[PDB]
Amino acid sequence: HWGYGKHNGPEHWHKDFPIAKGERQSPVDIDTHTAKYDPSLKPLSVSYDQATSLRILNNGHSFQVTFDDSQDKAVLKGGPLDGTYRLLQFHFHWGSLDGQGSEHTVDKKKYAAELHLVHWNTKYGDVGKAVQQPDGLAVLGIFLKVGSAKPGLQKVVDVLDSIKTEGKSADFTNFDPRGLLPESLDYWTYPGSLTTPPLAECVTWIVLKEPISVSSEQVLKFRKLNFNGEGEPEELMVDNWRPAQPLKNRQIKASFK
Ligand SMILES: CC1=CC(=O)NS(=O)(=O)O1
Ligand SMILES: CC1=CC(=O)NS(=O)(=O)O1
Ligand SMILES: CC1=CC(=O)NS(=O)(=O)O1
Ligand SMILES: [Zn+2]
Repeated sequence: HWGYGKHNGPEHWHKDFPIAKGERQSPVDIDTHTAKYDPSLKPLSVSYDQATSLRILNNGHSFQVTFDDSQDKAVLKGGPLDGTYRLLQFHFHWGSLDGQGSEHTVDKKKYAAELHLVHWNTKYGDVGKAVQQPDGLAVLGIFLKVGSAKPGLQKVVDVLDSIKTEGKSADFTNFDPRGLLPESLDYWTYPGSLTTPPLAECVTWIVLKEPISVSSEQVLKFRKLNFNGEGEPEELMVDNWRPAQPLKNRQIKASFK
């Protein structure tokens, strides 16, 4: 089974998931000087006021907070998107040290972590159908740097001890994902893929230019999670990021000059 170790990590994924070597794989390096400002790009519409969080879960590769997506409650629209995308879950990728952990990079710079808010296109009815479509998903990616604490992240960090190992979940109701957003919604966008198996090429990527700052104590608690299940040899959940993939025949567009 795939993971992030020496013998099952990203360099191995193509054997079970040959699309790993495909034409629109993610993440990528964002070369800021080559990204083209596109004046036709609309502002992002992030409508999270009625979000209903449900559970927080250690899924063996990250931890995720899952939302009620049976209704248009927390939706992404505008920007490069046509139609309405429902928020299903968010999760993070992070490093063993602050100098790595993000999946996307900016002029080769790695951030300490990266937040992914995963949304699916309501015209396909459910996320399983959406992942089979080139415009099925929209992922809002947000970089994390280490500095001041993010108060809106603390409720997440404080419950992680209850989902330390693979397969553990806990109630995580009444969490407001608006507390994870930076001030600016300036973004880069490009067509890409899921960054874990099945690596489906179904994602419109929307990567925010402005990172959020989190404290060293907050990211240190990420790094205490376990890849392993309870009772198994403890392998810290760190460096659960896929490296940048070839851009190939794609252009990254910027919403901002
Ligand atoms: C480092 C590592 C990565 C992973 O994903 N699973 S594992 O528990 O085998 O060890
Ligand atoms: C993931 C996790 C985070 C924490 O804060 N304490 S713990 O080491 O029990 O497990
Ligand atoms: C489901 C999914 C898997 C992952 O790890 N990152 S992502 O933003 O591509 O969305
Ligand atoms: Zn992700």
